[PDB]
Amino acid sequence: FNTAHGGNIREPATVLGISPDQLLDFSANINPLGMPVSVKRALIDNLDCIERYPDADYFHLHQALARHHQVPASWILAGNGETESIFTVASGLKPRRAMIVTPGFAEYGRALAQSGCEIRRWSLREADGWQLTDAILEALTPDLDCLFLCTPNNPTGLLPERPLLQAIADRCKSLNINLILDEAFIDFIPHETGFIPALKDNPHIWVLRSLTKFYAIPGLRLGYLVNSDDAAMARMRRQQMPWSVNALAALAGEVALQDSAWQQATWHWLREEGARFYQALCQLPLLTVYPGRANYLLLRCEREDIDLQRRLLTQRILIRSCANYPGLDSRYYRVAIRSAAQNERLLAALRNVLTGIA
Amino acid sequence: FNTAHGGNIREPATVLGISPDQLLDFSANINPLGMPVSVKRALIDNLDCIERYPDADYFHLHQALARHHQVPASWILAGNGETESIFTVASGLKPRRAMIVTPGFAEYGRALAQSGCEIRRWSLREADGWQLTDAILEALTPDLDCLFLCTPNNPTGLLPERPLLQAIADRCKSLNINLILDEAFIDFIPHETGFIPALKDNPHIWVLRSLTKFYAIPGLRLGYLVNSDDAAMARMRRQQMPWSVNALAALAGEVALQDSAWQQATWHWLREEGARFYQALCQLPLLTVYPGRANYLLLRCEREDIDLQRRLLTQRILIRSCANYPGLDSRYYRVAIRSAAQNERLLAALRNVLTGIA
Repeated sequence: FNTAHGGNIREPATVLGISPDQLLDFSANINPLGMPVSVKRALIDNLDCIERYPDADYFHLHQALARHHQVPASWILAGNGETESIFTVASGLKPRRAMIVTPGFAEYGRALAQSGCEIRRWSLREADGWQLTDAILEALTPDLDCLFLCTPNNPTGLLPERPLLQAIADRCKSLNINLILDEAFIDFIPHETGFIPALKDNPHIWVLRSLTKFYAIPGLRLGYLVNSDDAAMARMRRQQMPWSVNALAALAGEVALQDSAWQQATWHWLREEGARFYQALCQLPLLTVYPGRANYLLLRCEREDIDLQRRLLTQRILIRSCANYPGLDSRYYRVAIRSAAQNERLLAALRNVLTGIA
Repeated sequence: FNTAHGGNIREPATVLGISPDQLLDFSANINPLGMPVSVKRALIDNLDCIERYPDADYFHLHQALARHHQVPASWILAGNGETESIFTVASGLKPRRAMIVTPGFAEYGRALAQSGCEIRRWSLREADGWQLTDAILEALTPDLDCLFLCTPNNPTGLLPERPLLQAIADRCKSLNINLILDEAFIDFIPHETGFIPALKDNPHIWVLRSLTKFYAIPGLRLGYLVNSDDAAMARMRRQQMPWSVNALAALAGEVALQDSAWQQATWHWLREEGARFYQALCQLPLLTVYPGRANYLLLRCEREDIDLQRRLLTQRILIRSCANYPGLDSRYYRVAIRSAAQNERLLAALRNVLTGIA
């Protein structure tokens, strides 16, 4: 099969002729700790709120997000998943010319194509280990309207250094280029604040955030966009679709942000099991594992003519094939980092495929 | 205040300086019976499904909708509320020239404007009691790409006769005009099948449906579009935003359609309390009440210089002001039809404002 996004367990299970609950999914990167306790309680206790429309202005949710980031509520716009925020920014900025970095999340290109923009692709290089380098600076030109970066990048998991991002931000300010930073996974990286704390003096920077992966609520759909340009955000708001965020997602979001132990618990797990996982994967023969900073890792299979996703699916483990990402080929795959036990089943499966081969 | 849509209880309460739970809302038209029992159970029992992304293809939901209408599943596309279905059809059909009927739901014009279409408005007339007449047929011309009708119309509640809709449908087929029928409230009208049963031989007809009002789940956000043109629907699907429908909405939708007593219970209430409500409203002096067919009624206040919404809000009852609808003015308002008790509070409030006045 050829799926545009991971997490397609129903489709994968159908390919094998079995029930989705029989697959162990490593193709979507959801926090393994599961749904925050308080969130589950809040949903059960306030389920009747679905009998009314959500607040079209999402006052409570926006206030919660603003309190969390200590920024004016006017700088924030919640969306039906960060995927909606990507389409919102693309349609609201309507760039004539925009640059994206490949490989990267497919939706940037989809949103830009539909908005009628001329798309330029800045290609990351295998020889550079897929890292974003300062070579992109010379590629930025006055005629560019937007530049979209993913920090960290999906699927490589690599995080551009702060100095390089500042240099890019500064050149964009100077060349009148809007800089959109997709921080969907920034919460997972222990010491990483992102750019929200620097928007006050940078109205040309837009930050995309998601709550689905970090708080394990991808099924609720919730993300948001943050920007300090009063006029531009007003435009995003008046052009938006009404009631995009469902009432339970708004509730879960507000509650999730109250859990003051969640961030630490997640970072500890990533620091312990996540590092142990990277290590074990690197020990496997015929496999290159890139140093991802969040809860997923890009793998490059060195074994010739072998479909790792097909072989692991036979063992009822679903992984992401990155062959469809521009710039990557059939040797590349991506796996989530999950609980130790689940990670152990993935490793044992990879070993059967890669161990004892000349 | 000037709200684009009703149901704005948080905004209304803020205007008065009180909590939203202190207002009785007649400005949104949600089934008063509340959430179907089975739906509530299903949500509570399957709450953990939000830990995974929804099925991007919504296999189970689409199969349920197809079984319900006895049509191929390929003819259906679920959306994040019928509002999303309106934007989907507008963006997917990208009409160069389109006609809408005013007054009508505001989102048609919003979706068309953003899609860059030349909008023509067919004006309903106060002298006709706001009924759609065959005069529109001569207004249809070959250069039209789309014609959007609301059946029944919002806010008038009037349902164009089947013969007129067939005549419009036939002329559209002949002039190569796509006909989009918004059946959001068709479920409330006792003997009304809508056009889904006639799409097989009419690929130029698109039907919009909503589950939020009839099953009282506006907070979950769920609607869908139905059309029999294989190629056109394929286009709507490949151009769509991924995971638009949240997992709980998909679950509620499937379950709600299983309640075989819901339709009857709702029609009975509308036949009893709804008729008694129309009658009581007509007895009030200085007030014209249009004969709405679903769960809402358009009111025209005959009392000079009186803001009925402002006066009722002082009594903690929120109603819809239709002054913002093109074609209507400050004399027009809309109220939901709710439970007998709630309807009794609205009537007593209207009486204090309209009774005993020369």
